[PDB]
Order: sequence, then C-alpha cells, then structure tokens
Amino acid sequence: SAIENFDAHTPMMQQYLRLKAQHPEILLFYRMGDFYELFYDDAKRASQLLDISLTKRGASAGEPIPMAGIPYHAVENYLAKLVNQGESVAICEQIGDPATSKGPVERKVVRIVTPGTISDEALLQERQDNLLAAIWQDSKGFGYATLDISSGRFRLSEPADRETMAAELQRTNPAELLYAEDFAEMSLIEGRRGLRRRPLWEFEIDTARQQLNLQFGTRDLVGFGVENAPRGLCAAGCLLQYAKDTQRTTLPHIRSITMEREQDSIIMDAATRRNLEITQNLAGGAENTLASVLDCTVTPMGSRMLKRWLHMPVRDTRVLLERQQTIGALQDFTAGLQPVLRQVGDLERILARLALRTARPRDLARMRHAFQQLPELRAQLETVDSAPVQALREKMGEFAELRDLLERAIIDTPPVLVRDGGVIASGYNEELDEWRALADGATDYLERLEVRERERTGLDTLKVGFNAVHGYYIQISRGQSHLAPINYMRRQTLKNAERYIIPELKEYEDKVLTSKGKALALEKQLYEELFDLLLPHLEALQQSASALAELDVLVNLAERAYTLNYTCPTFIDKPGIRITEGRHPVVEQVLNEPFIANPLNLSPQRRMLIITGPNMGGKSTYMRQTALIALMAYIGSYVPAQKVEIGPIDRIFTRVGFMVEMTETANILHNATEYSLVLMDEIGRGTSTYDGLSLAWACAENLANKIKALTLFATHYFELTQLPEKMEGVANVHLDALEHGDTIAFMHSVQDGAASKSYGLAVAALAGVPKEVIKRARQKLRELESIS
Amino acid sequence: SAIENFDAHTPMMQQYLRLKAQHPEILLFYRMGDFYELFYDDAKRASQLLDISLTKRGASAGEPIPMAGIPYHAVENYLAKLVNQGESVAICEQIGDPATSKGPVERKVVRIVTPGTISDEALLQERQDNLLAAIWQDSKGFGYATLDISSGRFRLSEPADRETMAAELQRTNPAELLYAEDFAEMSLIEGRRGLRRRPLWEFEIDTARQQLNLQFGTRDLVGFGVENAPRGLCAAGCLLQYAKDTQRTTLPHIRSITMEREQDSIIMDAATRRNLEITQNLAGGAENTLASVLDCTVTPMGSRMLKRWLHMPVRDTRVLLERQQTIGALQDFTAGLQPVLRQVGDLERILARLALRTARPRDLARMRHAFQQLPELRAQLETVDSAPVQALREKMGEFAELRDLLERAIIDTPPVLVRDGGVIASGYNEELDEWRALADGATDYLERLEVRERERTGLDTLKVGFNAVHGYYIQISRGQSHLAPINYMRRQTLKNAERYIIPELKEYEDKVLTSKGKALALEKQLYEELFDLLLPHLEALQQSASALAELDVLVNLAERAYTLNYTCPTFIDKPGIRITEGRHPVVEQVLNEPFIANPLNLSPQRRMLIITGPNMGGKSTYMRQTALIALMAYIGSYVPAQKVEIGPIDRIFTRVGFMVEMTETANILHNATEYSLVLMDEIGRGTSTYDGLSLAWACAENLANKIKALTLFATHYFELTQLPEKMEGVANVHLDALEHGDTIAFMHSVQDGAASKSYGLAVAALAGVPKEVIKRARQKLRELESIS
DNA sequence: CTATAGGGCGAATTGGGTACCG
DNA sequence: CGGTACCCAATTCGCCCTATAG
Ligand SMILES: Nc1ncnc2c1ncn2[C@@H]1O[C@H](COP(=O)(O)OP(=O)(O)OP(=O)(O)O)[C@@H](O)[C@H]1O
Ligand SMILES: Nc1ncnc2c1ncn2[C@@H]1O[C@H](COP(=O)(O)OP(=O)(O)OP(=O)(O)O)[C@@H](O)[C@H]1O
Repeated sequence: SAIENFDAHTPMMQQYLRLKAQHPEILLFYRMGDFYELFYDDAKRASQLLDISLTKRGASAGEPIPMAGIPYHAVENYLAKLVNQGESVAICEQIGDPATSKGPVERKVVRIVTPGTISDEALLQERQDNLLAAIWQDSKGFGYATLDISSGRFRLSEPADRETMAAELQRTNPAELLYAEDFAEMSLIEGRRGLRRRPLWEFEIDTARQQLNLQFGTRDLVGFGVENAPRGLCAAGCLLQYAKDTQRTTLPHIRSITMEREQDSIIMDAATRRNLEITQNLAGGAENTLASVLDCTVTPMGSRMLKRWLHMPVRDTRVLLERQQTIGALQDFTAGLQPVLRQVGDLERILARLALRTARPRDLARMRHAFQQLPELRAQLETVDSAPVQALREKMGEFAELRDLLERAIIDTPPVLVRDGGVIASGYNEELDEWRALADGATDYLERLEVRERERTGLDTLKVGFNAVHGYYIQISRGQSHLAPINYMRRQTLKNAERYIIPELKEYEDKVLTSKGKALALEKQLYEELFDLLLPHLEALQQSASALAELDVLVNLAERAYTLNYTCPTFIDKPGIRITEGRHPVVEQVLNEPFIANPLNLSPQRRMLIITGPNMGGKSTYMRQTALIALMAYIGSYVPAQKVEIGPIDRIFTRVGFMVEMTETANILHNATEYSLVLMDEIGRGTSTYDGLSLAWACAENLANKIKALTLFATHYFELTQLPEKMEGVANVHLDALEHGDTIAFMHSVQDGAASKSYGLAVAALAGVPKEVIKRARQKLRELESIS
Repeated sequence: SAIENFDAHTPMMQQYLRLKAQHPEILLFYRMGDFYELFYDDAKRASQLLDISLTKRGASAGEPIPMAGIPYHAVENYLAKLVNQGESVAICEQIGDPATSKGPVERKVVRIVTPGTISDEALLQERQDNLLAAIWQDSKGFGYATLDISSGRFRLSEPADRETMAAELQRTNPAELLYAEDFAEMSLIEGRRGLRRRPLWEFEIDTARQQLNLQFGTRDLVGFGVENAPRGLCAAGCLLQYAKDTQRTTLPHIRSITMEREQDSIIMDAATRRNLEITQNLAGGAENTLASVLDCTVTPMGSRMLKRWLHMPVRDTRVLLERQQTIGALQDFTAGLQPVLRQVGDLERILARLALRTARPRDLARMRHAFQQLPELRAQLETVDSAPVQALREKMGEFAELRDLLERAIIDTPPVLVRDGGVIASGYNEELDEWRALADGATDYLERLEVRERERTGLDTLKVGFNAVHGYYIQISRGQSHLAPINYMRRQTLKNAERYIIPELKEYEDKVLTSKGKALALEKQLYEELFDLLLPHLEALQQSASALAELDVLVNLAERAYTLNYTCPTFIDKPGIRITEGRHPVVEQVLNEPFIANPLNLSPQRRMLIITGPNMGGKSTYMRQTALIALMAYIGSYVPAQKVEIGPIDRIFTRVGFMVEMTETANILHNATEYSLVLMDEIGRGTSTYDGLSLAWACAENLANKIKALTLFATHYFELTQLPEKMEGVANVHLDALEHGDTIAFMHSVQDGAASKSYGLAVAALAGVPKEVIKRARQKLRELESIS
C-alpha cells in the first residue's frame, strides 16, 4: 500500500531515497545503530543472496518498506559473498553526531565496493592479483586500460583488433570490466564477471587529458609516453574517475602510467595460454602447472610477480642478462636468504592500504618487522659481488628512523581493530600514557573498595562489578540486600541480588569513561599522524617493495636451479632454439620413474619437426618441454637442461588436442611471422581421413613456405612424413616404444626417422588374431606403401 | 615374551587358538561382549582397513597379545567395509550357555561371511545380483560352477577354453571366487576380489557325485542332465560344501541344478557387454544405460530379472512368442496393474532368507502383503484372454491359509530386529499375550506409583524411570535428595539428582524383565515355528516369485511400450534383422531436440554395412540402435521401431574404441560364426594411419568371406567405402550433417552412399583460413579420391 | 588384573524474552 | 508504535572417562 512522492516519506527515508537515487543501479549498505539496513527491492535481493530473513520495516508513514539488516562488525563476510557474485555495493556512514543533528544525521557514501576496487585483504586471494579495467571501441581500434588498485600499478594499451582483445582479456582476467553503451562487439564483453555499462560522456578525450595530468601532477603525459595514444587515455580517465568515485578520495600511490607495448613482450594468444597450463590447467585446477614446480617462493608478492612475469615474458636482452648474473651470485647464499625474506610480509598491499589511509595496525607490525629484516639482508647482500645486487641493496633503503618511530609508536603484537586501542606503545605521547594511567587504575580501586565496603558494612557477599548499560555498581545478594546501608542507592534489581551506586563510585565511573574516550580519541588522532609521518616516503617504500619481491623471485629461481640442477641459457640474435639433454619440467616433478631427457634443435633451417609414433608414446610431452623452455628463457630464469640457446620470439601459438580447431588455426596462419614458435598438437583429424589430410598437409606447407615460423607438428598421419623430400625446413622425428617378448615399454626417447611397420603388426601377434588374418594385413600393409 | 606352547596361554586364548587353527587363512570375529575382539596379525589387518585403533590386550599368558574390537550391533557396517575389500571373515558365538564349557563358554563358528554368501540385504545392492562360484582346471577342460545363494538358483558350465572363462567371469562378476592349488592359468584368477585357494581333495569327483545327490534327494543327477559333465560337478561339490561350511546349515531352497548351454543362449563376450552399456556404462556408472530407459520396474526383483534376461538372452522361439502375446494382452490393463504389483516387495531374496532361517519380520510383512495383492491380481488377470496369462495366474497360487497364519502371527508393521520383539500379532499364542499382559502393565504402575510416592513423600521433583544398566529407579533432584525417606535405597549418584530403589519396585523390575525374557524367548521359538509352517510350500513360493517378477517385467515392458510406442517384432527362421523407423532408445530419452529415426536392413545378403560420415554425426549411435534392438528382440520385449523382423543370433561381438583393441578383435575372428552379430566401432584405429588400414580392411573381409556374420562397421576410414565393388555383402550407409550458409545441422538421418566432399571443406570457409589454404585443400581432396 | 561402554561432566547456544525508540 | 536491536538461561548435544572381578 505505497504512495512514494518526495513529501509522503518520513525524513529518514527522504534522505535515503536521494542517496539511493545517486547510485540507483547498485545496492547500498545504510548505517543505522549497529546494522546496515537494506530496503524495498534491495531487501529482496539481499534476502536471496546473503540468505538473511526478509522482514518489513514498521509502516509508521503508511507505505510498506521491505527491510533487511546485517551487523557492522561482520560486514566483510557479506561483502565477500556479494563480491563472489560480482554484486557492486555502496557503503554509506553517519558523518555527523546524531545528538547535534535535530533532523536525520548527515549520511554520505564513504566508498563503493566493486569487484575491481576490493583493497581489503580478506577479499583478495593472496597469490592472485586483483585488477580493474574499462574498454572503449573506435572505428580503427580499441582503448583498453587496467589499474591494480591493490598496488598503484596502472597500465594502458591500444590492441589492434578483436582476436587480440580476447588474448588481452584472458591474460588480464579482469574480475571487473567497465565499458561504453556504443560498444559494437558484444560477444567479447558478455560472460565477463562484474560487467558494467557506462555513459558516453565519460569516454571524452579532453576530460581525460586534464584528469590524468592532474592526478600525476605532471603538466604533460609526455613524461610517461602516452600522449600519442588518446583512445586508451579515454578509458584511463573513466577508470581513474571510477576508482576516484569508488574510493571518494585521492590516489597518490597511483603515481605513474605505462604503455604495455606488443613489441616489448611475447604475444601469446589466449588459446596457447590454456594449453601451456601456465598457472591454471585445462580442468581449471592449480595442479600439474608450470607455476607449481617453478614455484617454491617464500612471499605471495613474489609469486604474483612470478605469475605476471610468466604472463608478460620480456623481449629486451639487458633485463635478462641483469637477472641471470644476479641469480648466479645469489645461488651460494640462498640457504641464508630464504628464511629472512619470509618474515618480510605482504609489503605491496600493505603500502596501498597505508596510501588509502585504510591500513590497520596488524599491517604496521609487518611493516616494522620487514624494516628489522632489511639490515641483515644488507649485511648478507654486501659480501655478494655483482652490480645489480648492490643496486637492489640500495633500492630497499634503510627507513631506520621510521622503524624507530614505529617501535616507539606501536606495541610489538598489535590487535586488528583500532576501535578498542592498545595499539600505540608507551613513551611516544606522554598525554596518551597520562590517560592510560587512569585506565590501569581500574584494577586496584575496584577490588580495594570491594574489600573496604565489605569490611565497613560487614557483608561477605558484597561484589563490585561493571555492567555496560548500568555502569559501575555494588552487588549485595538477596540474602543480605536488606542490611545494605541507606547510602547505597539501588541501581538494578536482579534475580538473586541487588545492585547499588554511591556518588564516589559514580565520580570514579564518570572520570574513567571520560578518560577512556579521551585516551581512545587521542589514539585515533595519533593513528592518523602515523600516516602523515610516513606518507612523504611512500614513493621510496613503493620502490622498496618493487625490489624485495623482485629479489624473492631471484632467490627462488636460484634455489630451484640448485635443487633441480637448472643451467643458465645464452641469448643469440637469430630466432632459433637449441636444447641439450632436454627435460620437461612438470612431468619430471610428479613421476617416480626418471624422465629420460632428449635434445632438440630449432634454427632458420631446423624450423619444422614432424612428430610421429604410437599413442601412449608421449608424442605430446616432447613438444610442451620446448615451449616451456622457450617461455622460461624469456622470463630470465635458468632451464631444466644442461644448456639452452634461445633466439628472439614474437609469438607462441598452441592448440592442444571440427569447428573450434579451424578457428585457432585460421588465426595462426594470418598472425604468425618469422619470429613465431607454433606448436600444432593434432591437425587434419576431423573425419573422413581424406578430408583432414587435405587440411593439415597444406597447413604445414604454408607454416614453412611463407610464415617461416618454427613448428613441432604432432601428426598421426604417416603421409605428412614425406614432407622433407618435398619441402625444406621439415625433419621427421619419432618417439619409439620398445617391444621385448609380450610387453611394450614407454621410453619417451626422441630419435630420427619413423617406422613403416608399426608396433601394431607386432601387437597383433600378442593376444594373436588368426594367423591368416595377421598375414592378410601384412599383405595389405605392403600393398598400401608399395603402390605409393 | 613367555613360551607360547598350548599350556602357557590362558583358557580363553587356548580355545581361540584351536578355533583360528580351523580357519587360519581368514579373519575371525570372536564374541567377547559387544566388541568382537581380534588378536595378533588379525588385529593388525583390522586396524589398517576398519581403521580401528590397534591396542594390545594385557599379557596374562605372558606373551604380549595385540588386539582390536568392534561393537556387535554395528557389525554389519564393518562387514560391508571388509566385503568391498573382498576380505572373508568368520563369525563365532557363545552357542552353549556358560554351563556347556566348564572353562571359556562353548564357542563355535556360527557362519563364515564371505563376499559370495552375503545373504544380508544391507550388503546387497538392491538392483544387482550377488553370486558365489569356484573354478578348477582339468586337461579336458574347465569346470565353472555358480550359486545365487540369495535365490537358490544353482548353475554349472564346462566352458571350452581361457577366453570363454573370462567372458563367464565378467558376466557372473562373482564378488568371490574359489579355486584349486593346481590351477595353471593364474592370469584370469589374480585381480579378482575375495580370491580363495583351496585343498585338492575337495575337487574329487566321487565325493561330488554323492554330495549333489544327497542335497537334491534324487538318486541320479540324470534328473537334471548333469551326469555327463563331471568336471563342473566337482566345483559344484566344493561350492555346495563351501556354502554348507559358510552357512553351517542345510540349504533346502537350493533344490535344483542346471547346465547353462552355450546353444540355449546368446553368447556375449565380456568386452561387448561393457560397450552396449547394458547395466553399467564405460564410466562405470548406472546412468545413460539400456537399463535406465527400460527399467521403471515396480519391484527390484523385476529389475534384476530384467538385468538377468539382458545378461542371458534366450534363443528358443516358443518362450518369446509366449511373452509377446502376454505383454500385448496386458497393455490395456497396465494402468491398473502397475500400482498393485508395487506393493508386492522383494519376494525372491525374502524366500531365500526364510529358507536359510535368517529372514527378518520386515520381510514377512512384504510376504503377507504380496499374499493380499494376489487375489486382486487374479481378478484383473481372469478377464484377460491369453493362454500364458492364465498359466501365470495359476503359478502365483493362493497361499491364503499362510496369509491367514501370518495375519494371525505377525503385526501390521513389524520392527527390523526380533531381539526386542513386538513382531507376532495377538490371538495366535495365548501364552504370548499372557507374558505381554505384564509388559503392557508397565504403562500404568510406573506413572501410578510416580504420583503415589509423589503424594506420600510430598516431593514434586519425584520421577520414576528405567535405565538399561541400573534397571528401574526413582529420581529425586539434588534440591530434594535429602528429604528422600530411609526406605529409598540409593542406586545411582546422578550429576544433578539421586536415583533410589525399594523392594516393591525391585520386585516389579524382577517380574517384568523375567516376563520380558519369557515373552521374547517364546517370540523367537514361535518365529522358528513360522519357518517350520512355511517350509513345506517353499517350492511353490519359489515358483510364485519366479512368476510375480516374471509378470513385473511383462507389465513394465507394456507400459514403456505404450509410452514410447514400442511395437512387437516377428521372429523369422533365417538370421537377418529388418528395421523400419528405427529409434535408438537411450538418446531419444536423454536428447532435447528430436531424435530423427532411420530404417536398417540386415539379411543373408545385407549382412555388412560400412558406416561413414561426419564426426558428431552419430556414426556410432545408429549402430548401437540395431544391436540394442537385436538384444531386446531376444529378451522377448517390444522394440522402439514401427516394426522389427529378427533372425536367430548365437553371439553379439562388439568392440567400441593398440594393445587392448587387437585382443578383442583376435577374440572375435576366432569365435564368430554364421549366426553372429558383430559391431566393429572405430576399428582400424592403428595410431599410424597406414598401419590400422591394413588391419580393419582385412578384419571386415574375413568377417564377410568366411565367418559370414552380420556387421555394422563404424569406420572413420573413407577407403573401406570401396568394399562393395570388391566384396559382396557390404553396403555403404552414411549419416549426413547439412551445411546451408554459415550453420551446420545434425540431421541424424541414414541414407545410401557417402559424402566425398566432407563438411570440413565447407567448415574451412566458416571462420575461414586464408583463401590459398582452403584452395590448396580442394587441390588435395580432389587428388586423393581421383588417384583411388 | 584391564578393557570399553554406558555414565559423568561440561558446554556452546538459539529461539524466545525484554524493553525500546526516533 | 511496529517491528527490532539486544539479551539471555536451561538445556540437548558433544566430549570424555572411569570403573572392578570372572
Ligand atoms: N619422459 C618420460 N618418461 C617416462 N614416462 C613419461 C615420460 N613422458 C611421459 N611419460 C608418461 O607416459 C604417459 C604417456 O601417455 P599420454 O596419454 O601422455 O601419451 P600421448 O602419446 O601424449 O597421447 P596422445 O597421442 O593422446 O596425445 C604420460 O601421461 C606420462 O605419464
Ligand atoms: N538423433 C539425434 N538428433 C539430434 N541430435 C542428436 C541425435 N543423437 C545425438 N545427438 C546429439 O548430437 C551429438 C553428436 O555426438 P555423438 O557423440 O553422438 O557423435 P558420434 O559420431 O557418435 O561420435 P564418435 O564418432 O566419437 O563416437 C550428441 O552428443 C547429442 O548431443
């Protein structure tokens, strides 16, 4: 029974209706007492997801008001439930003091919790980076921006066309994606989690030019080389405004912008990245991954940087030569380095929470702790003789004065909430300890009087205690509550007792609660000053974290290299991969049986290898080993081979395993070049066998006559093995399974040629078919090959 | 630690050591209170599997004794755990009262719980038959015996050689298998669950001749035509003795022996069975099965008989013509038949438990209930005019006197255990009701006194109750346990009260528990008499169950026929299958879009059909449709086609898919004849395309030149399409997927010829490869078919 | 005696109670 | 003033646990 004109509503709902009207397409948490109350349609959705009982707010006005509510202290739990569902939610809070506000207390939206801007640790998987991005389409191309709000890392790109958008979208995997109403290609956008449609006026170039310059404080974006790419800047502006709108505050940690160049990275198509199983397998699990066997790192920061480095393999040689020399020098001390680096903690996400002024003292404990670990690191690092190691040593800095300030201004092990205090250490603010002296004077007076009044009145059941609602009392049991002096003022009546107050206790109760509130407000006001003291050096702290986890990677890649006997690979100028004693990493790390290793050669000349041989012969594992070495070479780490020599590579194509097969193949033969490594796993195997033949036969010839890429074709066809006689670049290689007696063995060893008579003609003799039938095959096997 | 000679042990362990010595190769459950205590090596194995804590019993003997124990009431749970692992276990009990043995109470093995003889319903999957078998090898041949202890159905066979042993072993799937120490072929035996080695003297012919005759009560086994097959009889004898030994009692339900003739059944090889997904899919589940679609049977017995019928398709025409006419006549009344037949219950397993004297009253409820449903069945069946229906009506019988006895001697809804009584109804034994009168006098006296003593003492918290260990008490709360009269004798010191006894209550508690034990022992003694009353007619009851579930099948098939439009198929004398509007049963029951139906013809002449065409085009499902029709023709049911004409069939060979492929192919081409239906599916799958070609090409030619069987070859190879020009009997059939514009359709329609241009050359244009690459395929697709 | 197995001893807690509140 | 935020308290349920005598 609801009429809802502006006037008809009560002053509290009039205030909410305007606040909800600002953000009407998203849910709101509205502070009231100790509960965030939801109303009408919002109360309905909340009841479905949060599974909280849908109730109705009392209709004093007249109109029905569907209502739901959740406790303020447990908000984060429900926020997590909503964030998994990709539900955007606004948080609004009482800004003014309700006593001084005659009308409804001044409420304002404090933050907008979106899947992109979740900076709260509870909502962030520790070894996964959370990202926020928007996307724009012009007739020529697309403007894709990204911001790691949890780090301040801000990126941008102008990818050429639709297929590269998908590669970028999977590689980023943005838990939240903003876009514009005019976006034409709606296949790519639909199905993405936390999908947001936006107004067109937000993607204006002029607004972006000014906004980006204002946030950085630099007059020209020329300082970061982004000026010459306006399409991407537009998305940045909306993202920066969206981030600003969602956090309602300045973002000074976001101090820079960078252009992710296609030229400066290996372009892996989305599909190739599903087959490599870099961090996530085909099944969607985190088992049998390159990451798991390459990852034994101490800090989550280090794992993320590793996962980023894997997704973004770098192409410049200088950066690789710098890293290898460092890892080689660290190898000896790894034993002493790994333990100290573990107590560093999540500095990157800590600094960002500090930047947003939303860091909590348990984070400040990890910060001072990391500050304590730095000097011993500097000591162990000083003895090391290599140029980048001393550079990394300088970059961590000292921050010793800040550590002293923290040790002076925080206790050793702090609580999670500032609301109850006991955070700041004793001797920093003499006034703090003056107010805490009255708090510690609670212990003695209460018991001292509890014995004093017990001695005076002569009542042995006399107990002094504190009730949150009734303040400080004296509890005389019902058996003695008639011998209580006239002085003892009745305060509360109980089941088995009676509670009394005197002006002396009331005077103590007044001074203690006031001194408490004085102590706590001072603690909060100083807790703000801690941010004010440390904010100046935030740029240097952000440089410190950018080196610490940049060291964690270099120490693990040394521990793994020493443990798995990996060797550093030299970079050469010509595209071409030469491997000696090659061992696939993931298999040789989950197999009781030893991995028989195999050398591989790829060159301007050894570009194409046809792989044949029996099923269950691991025809597949031989190729995955090359691609993963080629990837590891360009992350700058060592390789599980005696020696690897790598040539520069622009793109890695792969289709492990019809409609889906031709799409990714068509994609490769249009976008592959001379610097491309292609890895066909099965090809021309759709049906018929005279149809798939006319597909793959041509596919390889085009991959080795024009694209001139490198390929490790795995083909069941025995007719694609005549390519070397017809085409230059191709070379047959075969994985042979041996047969002694009635047992087949899996050698997974790689050699030259392939076998006309198959192990099948011999397998036919094992559990033998009638002798005429096996003879009849021999007659036909001879006939097929001979006529050809 | 001490000497372990016979004397050194304590009297209890001396008794156990001799008992264990009788059965030392199997575990024992030794009755020692609820916990059947297990010792030494047994305690070790128990701790590993039952996951019960391995402890050590005190060394009274002087040597440390390891020990485990499990409660008697929860034995069945641990028995199930052991049965799944195939672990045989003996159950021993204190049979003689403590007086029978001066030392430890007489203890005898009551039963040997083996995976074969599990008659307990809890250990039997309701819709799966449990079996028990032995196998001994002789120079002449193998003797394979089987006993369905849960039914009394006892079979025997003398299979020729090894390959048929495996087919029989899988078809039976004996949860347990017994064999002889001299057994040569140990590949077949190893890997089977609950594997048992036995002494040689058990497989003597003379002992078997006498033992089988003694059990049947027939002077000559000539009464069942088994005399002329001694090898099989030997295994029977051991099995009969093993069954006898395992149950320690007579087996009068096992009243007959039968020789399973290869001639009188369709011989399905083990492998074929796993592919047609008859009861169990490739994945091992019970979903998407012929069973799942053909099984809405109203009693599990009916599903088992269906599954048996499926697993043993019958060959004699008379039995089929009998069944079809019956199902056709039943079709009209199916609506009225299905509900009444549901209340029948598991009569077959019930009668066997009754026979073993191990039936439980919950089973007797289903028996009397089925007896009540018979007259209304006889009424509905009387109006039906067909010869076998009236014959089936006679076979169920009346058993009206037994129903009257059961209605007089069992209550409506009985409990599971006889241990607590309340089973037998009131008016049968006047002495029972005399003892039950004291039991029903428990309700009034307890509450009458509870108020009487409450009125006398003046204590309002006075409660009269019964604790199993402390007997009958009076509970006075701790607040009033000091006002309790001196008469009230303290019994139990409760945590919040005190429990008292007086001689009046004790006198009542004595007379009630004695009268209980008198009532209960009488209930058990009469519960024996129930078996003694029904045992004479057990042969007729076993004939009744053999018709009831044999009716459930004939009504379920009629229902599923009316619903899915199944039509009766005529039998012809020449082997050959003609199908019109053929509809595969499972897919048209799990597929949203319409299953398109398709006709098929198989004859002395149309014996071979090569199936080609696109992948995801049902190259495979159309062949599975024919085999399942051919099977369902020889179970005697209707078929999901307008009309089916079937010719007699001896064997259904089916390979659906290297080492494993050639074994079952070899097996077919040795054991296939003129009456064989073969379904090579994806054959010639040699990983080398050239290799597999030489294999299947010859396989088909041999299947159509000498074996002269019927085949539905599903082949990806497009070279096997030239057979009709080379070989008579072969005929190409193709399932075409259409391509109009940029959409591919799944017609699932069967026509003549094959598609030379494949959907792939068109699919290449969709999500198009470079125009040169698609052109290059055309060039090659033309080249491959033209050269041929 | 030496084991388990029903009995002893807490122990969390959830559906009401109880004001209450701008 | 119509729910609503805060407040229990006597349990049913979970976890020990401690007996003595053929
Ligand atoms: N170097 C090696 N040494 C020992 N075992 C190996 C080696 N490489 C692989 N294997 C094992 O042998 C198995 C071969 O089976 P797999 O299915 O991978 O064969 P495949 O020929 O790659 O199959 P497909 O032809 O379907 O791609 C692997 O799964 C792995 O367990
Ligand atoms: N009669 C039908 N009409 C329409 N769709 C069908 C029909 N039968 C099956 N389908 C659907 O089309 C799919 C075709 O795949 P299916 O596995 O049957 O192909 P197949 O050629 O038998 O495969 P394979 O050659 O690998 O054995 C089925 O999975 C099902 O979803």
